[PDB]
Amino acid sequence: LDTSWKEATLPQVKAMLQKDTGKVSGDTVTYSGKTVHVVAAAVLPGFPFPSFEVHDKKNPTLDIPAGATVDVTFINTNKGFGHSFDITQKTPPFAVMPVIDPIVAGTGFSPVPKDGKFGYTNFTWHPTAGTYYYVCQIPGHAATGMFGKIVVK
Ligand SMILES: [Cu+]
Repeated sequence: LDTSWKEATLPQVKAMLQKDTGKVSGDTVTYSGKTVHVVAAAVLPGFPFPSFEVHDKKNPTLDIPAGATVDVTFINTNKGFGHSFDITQKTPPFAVMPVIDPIVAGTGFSPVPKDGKFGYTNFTWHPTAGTYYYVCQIPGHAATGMFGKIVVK
């Protein structure tokens, strides 16, 4: 799993959030092109706890074109918790301690926000067609809704 983290101040976080290359429609974000950029964040201020936000939507379904290189940036903006962003083919409902192995691509637990900064990381993914789920591994978070669906077709 990806366990390399960097630190960003709030203006940087806001700059990164804007680089998500998807197009929104309802609660679905559709990507296109050879290399797509997904920028996900754990609980942006004002959004429900616990949840992921992508392109300013709460836990949206991501539609990725088969064959595309997926560059994912995950930022933890939630004070007090070190959420994770992990892709699995296991489906909901998720248990308190969810069984999601094998994890196809993902992040380890992120550092908690500190000293006016937020931890973030980048990882690459080359999916095969089919449906996946992005989830947080902190006990009880996926069970309470911190997960979204990904359709690679
Ligand atoms: Cu979480």
